[PDB]
Amino acid sequence: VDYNAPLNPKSELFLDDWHIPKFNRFISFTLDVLIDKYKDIFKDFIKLPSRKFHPQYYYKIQQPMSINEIKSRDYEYEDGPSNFLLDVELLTKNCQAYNEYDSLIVKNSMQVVMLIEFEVLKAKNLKRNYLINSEVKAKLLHYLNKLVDATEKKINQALLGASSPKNLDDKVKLSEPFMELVDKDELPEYYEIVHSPMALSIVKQNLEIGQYSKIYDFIIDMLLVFQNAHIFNDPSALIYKDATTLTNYFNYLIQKEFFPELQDLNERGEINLEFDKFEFENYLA
Repeated sequence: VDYNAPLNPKSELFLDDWHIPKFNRFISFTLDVLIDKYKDIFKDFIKLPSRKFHPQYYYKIQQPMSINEIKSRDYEYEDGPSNFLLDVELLTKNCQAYNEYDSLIVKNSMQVVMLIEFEVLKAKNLKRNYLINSEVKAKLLHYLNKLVDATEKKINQALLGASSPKNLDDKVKLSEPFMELVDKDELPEYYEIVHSPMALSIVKQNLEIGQYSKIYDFIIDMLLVFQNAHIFNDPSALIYKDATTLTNYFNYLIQKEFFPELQDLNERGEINLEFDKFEFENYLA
């Protein structure tokens, strides 16, 4: 287990210099909410495994970790955000080091980390977590369609420019297997493992009808679609690779095209950017 290596070294959670005010209060508040919401997923990660019954665990694992331990720690200092995230990621790193990779407990450990990091992502971005009004919805829809229509050639052109590989397919939509959920009767194990299923057709319908209140509500469901493929499938699987590619392309669209377009339009007085701040700082109390 490499503690210092982020699971995703290019995530904005690691690249951006962010801090949340009263971060300790944020952390315990947020973790408690998740524990209550996802009781079955989280229950195995609240306490460290007993020393008395787990000798080989404490042989194998250099930095034992639990949600209780994280809740007990201080993160209100410069490197706090990164240390918190790395402490959280130990929850799955240690589990993967100790148990069989395919195990339910390992898949659960990954979803614990994913759900925690989704809450951090929302909180880190209060400054730009605008209300989805008519204008914002229209723009999000275009970017969603751009992602859905993306081919290997287009994505690589966007991400790598002149450094893109040369052969690349410009026909097949990488989105295809993410559009619809698998039939529950054909693959019941999917629903036993993946606890919050999501598919791109569903996210699009949600956006079209106004089910997402704020930008990051939409963003998280999009990330959930791709991350669930990383949970269910082996890293060696082609779909796992495509999930990575689509995650990176989506993040590129949001950061490099979508948010800059909102800023340009706002500066030119062509868009209203507003907030619903309900519970933005609920953790402060």
